[PDB]
Amino acid sequence: TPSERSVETNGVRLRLVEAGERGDPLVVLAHGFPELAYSWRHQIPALVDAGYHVMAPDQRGYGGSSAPEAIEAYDITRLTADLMGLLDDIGAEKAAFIGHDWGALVVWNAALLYPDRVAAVAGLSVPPVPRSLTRPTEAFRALVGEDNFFYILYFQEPGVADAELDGDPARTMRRMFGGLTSDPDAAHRMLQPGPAGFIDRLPEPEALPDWLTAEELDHYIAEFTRTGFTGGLNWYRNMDRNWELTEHLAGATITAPALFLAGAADPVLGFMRPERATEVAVGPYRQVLLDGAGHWVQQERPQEVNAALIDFLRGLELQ
Ligand SMILES: O=C(Nc1ccccc1)Nc1ccccc1
Repeated sequence: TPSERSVETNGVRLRLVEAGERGDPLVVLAHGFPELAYSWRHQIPALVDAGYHVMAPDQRGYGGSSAPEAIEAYDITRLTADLMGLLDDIGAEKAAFIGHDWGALVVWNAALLYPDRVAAVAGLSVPPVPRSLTRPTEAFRALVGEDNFFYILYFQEPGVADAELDGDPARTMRRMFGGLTSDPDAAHRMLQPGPAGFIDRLPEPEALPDWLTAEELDHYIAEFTRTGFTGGLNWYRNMDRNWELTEHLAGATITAPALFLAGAADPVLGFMRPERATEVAVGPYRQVLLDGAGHWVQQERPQEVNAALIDFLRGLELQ
């Protein structure tokens, strides 16, 4: 009995999944790339049973939500205010913001941008990082140069990764979910120069992952077959702009109660290191690395991620 309703927020309309009773303390769930409010399916009833009001939107560019053709429509200020308008919708002064992946970044930036609204913040996979001195695309070409292959740089030029990922949504989703690995044979082959795509570079698993059924996987493929992948890709196309937009929080800090939580095997921690997370998250902080877990953490280790979320949330002032 999780419900869904259309919600008008921040000049757009999001498909909202929610469960529990309004008035109960509010916990917001912000998915990531290329994911949906469906990716919190195992979390939501837990959080409900734990006494919370849960909200899980398809974020702008995904699912049943608005998908502006404009790229600037996807910058960080847009995506955070999107979420705060959910609080507004029902009169909520503050809430707990939980995010996996791009969602995590969104919530981290939310803590800094709406400190008044954010009672607690949790980010999965992607850690608190201090604002770089150089714009990320500069940082990343510094890191990998201009001949090697690197996906986030591959996603910048509009159209190109879009065609690739749209071309075969099934291949995309199955290699995304089953093919993401920190294996060094793979890494080497992902990086190597040449014309091949990201999904091309990805391994294709023989059998389904143990944590993911056919039905579930089919759902993702369906929705992204309907929507395409441009909406989420346009989140990456805003990194430099989001860097400009946030100059004014270089000395700003998260004093809110924080939790960081990742599969120890998540590929993105190689260039999204969590060493300096306490430079940003200066209130209560906690790191949880899950041994042998990779990227799709809430889906892979659901009871574990439930228990950490629920225990993080027990005892906090969220209302
Ligand atoms: O790119 C990902 N995260 C991210 C978000 C913002 C900035 C940098 C990285 N995750 C990801 C998920 C699936 C495949 C590849 C990457």
